[PDB]
Amino acid sequence: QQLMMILNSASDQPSENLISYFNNCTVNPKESILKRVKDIGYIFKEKFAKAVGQGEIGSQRYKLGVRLYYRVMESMLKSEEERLSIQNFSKLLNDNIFHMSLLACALEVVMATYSLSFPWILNVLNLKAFDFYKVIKSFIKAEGNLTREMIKHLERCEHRIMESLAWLSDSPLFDLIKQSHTAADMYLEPVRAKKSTSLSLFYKKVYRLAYLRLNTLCERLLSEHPELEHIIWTLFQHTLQNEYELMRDRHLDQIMMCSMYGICKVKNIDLKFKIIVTAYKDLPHAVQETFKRVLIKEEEYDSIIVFYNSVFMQRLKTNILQYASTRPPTLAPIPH
Repeated sequence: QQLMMILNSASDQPSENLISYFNNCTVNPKESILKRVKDIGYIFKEKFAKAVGQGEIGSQRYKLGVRLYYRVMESMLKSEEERLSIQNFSKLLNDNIFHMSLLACALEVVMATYSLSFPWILNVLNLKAFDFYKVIKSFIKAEGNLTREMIKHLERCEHRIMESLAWLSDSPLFDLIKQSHTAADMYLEPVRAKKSTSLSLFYKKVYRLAYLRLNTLCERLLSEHPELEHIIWTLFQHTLQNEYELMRDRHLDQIMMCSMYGICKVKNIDLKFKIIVTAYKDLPHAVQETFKRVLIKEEEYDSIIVFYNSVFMQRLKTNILQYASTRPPTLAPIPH
């Protein structure tokens, strides 16, 4: 509630300290920024009314959004003025996806407080989840007044992007995989190259999530062969790096769960999917759809026991059976 007061008493235009940054740029960004907020005003209010009906509020959410947007931009530019060359500084301040993502993230903060759920704001602004993802941590860090509940919200957004939304079709994540540290660093990367800080950072975090989640399920279910934890992870991680195509329009936890059943299967352990899914409903955000509605092929859906048999084994029979021979694949690092 303390940030909400700073916003309502604040202005709808950029600060004087903020505009100086705009003037220190080689290409003054101010008119393209301002036009961008105005141009976005229309589409926001439109789609906002297309869901909440006939109110005036759409206009009000957005103007608080804009108020946060400029506040944070100014906070963020304060660190980046020492970090970035003059030409990088200006490139940032004229970069459209940077602004789309900063504003989209301000707006999600207002929306969520006054609760149209995430990922609503991405569909409204036609912003890819993987581009939006890049702004979240730097946004949090630059707005010291976010409440706990709000921080937790942006992180649930971030985790859902890592777990699902970044892996949708047409997402730039797959483009970047084919080829192979602040938000400004990631937005300044050219679309055409070198190694991508965006991709490496994303995977680094995905692994920590996946392993953390996988770890939770293993301490509950797999203690009579506790060695299995590290084994399952090696398959899980090997699959995320080199068989990444299976995450297309899928969920990290679907891949997680198959790696569990497969590894205990090939070590001749009898422990069915039934115990896995029931125990998984107990994860902090688990929805049973994660395993009741799983995609197989060509837009046809079935339960997870079907995905494991028809899609997962097709690809990994070579890989999984490796784990039972006399020279099994070497163990993957546990993410820090």
